Amino acid sequence: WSAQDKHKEGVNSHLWIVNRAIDIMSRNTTLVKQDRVAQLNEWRTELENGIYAADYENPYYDNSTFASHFYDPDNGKTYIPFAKQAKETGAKYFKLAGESYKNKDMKQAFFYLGLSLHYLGDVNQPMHAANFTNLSYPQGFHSKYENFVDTIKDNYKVTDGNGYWNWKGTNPEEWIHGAAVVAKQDYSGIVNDNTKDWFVKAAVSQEYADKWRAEVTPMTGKRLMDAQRVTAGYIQLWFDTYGDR
Ligand SMILES: [Zn+2]
Ligand SMILES: [Zn+2]
Ligand SMILES: [Zn+2]
Repeated sequence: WSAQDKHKEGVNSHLWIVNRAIDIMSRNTTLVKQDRVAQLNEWRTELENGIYAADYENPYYDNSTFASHFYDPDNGKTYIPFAKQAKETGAKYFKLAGESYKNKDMKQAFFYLGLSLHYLGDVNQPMHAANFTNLSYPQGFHSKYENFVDTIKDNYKVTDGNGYWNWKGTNPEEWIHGAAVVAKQDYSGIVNDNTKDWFVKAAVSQEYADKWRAEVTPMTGKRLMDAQRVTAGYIQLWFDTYGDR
């Protein structure tokens, strides 16, 4: 997903997903300790810096190749042979974040948590779970798609407090892997012969530009909503693990 604005949801789907996930935790009145949301907000600047930094600097964006932002659950690889993938990377910052939290280093903690949330967010994007980059055919579709998502994301907010609590085990990799599995299953709802053909025609036809956007909307809504629920559960897991319990 997009992350073009550091502290604004406008063109930052990653921040939006995290924010909606936190909202889920807030709406939940039976399992969530609200002081957890209080901390996320207290250190929001760092959390957002972490979410944003993933796509703009090393080592996080892998020399502008973003290889660590992809993870195919079937072969466990990213799109570049031998490169680090989203599962191991998301887990990496999840742990570094927890370790800093225990050491009472809150800025360090939430910055790293932000990065981890970013990687978890990416595997919820079908293209990232299928190694479909902006260079994959049709090239350019990846970026155009994620930019489009920003114009409609607000129409798919989860409004209940039902996040996927304890969706997977205690290992963050299980959550990242699990999300990628579901995302990859929805891949054809975004990338198929139709959307490919229409996107190519969108170059010269406004009708086709609207046609591919329309076609991918239903699945986009599904992906966005699941991403919110999974992320909420992931955050809850983080606090349960390192929040002194
Ligand atoms: Zn992204
Ligand atoms: Zn992307
Ligand atoms: Zn990314």
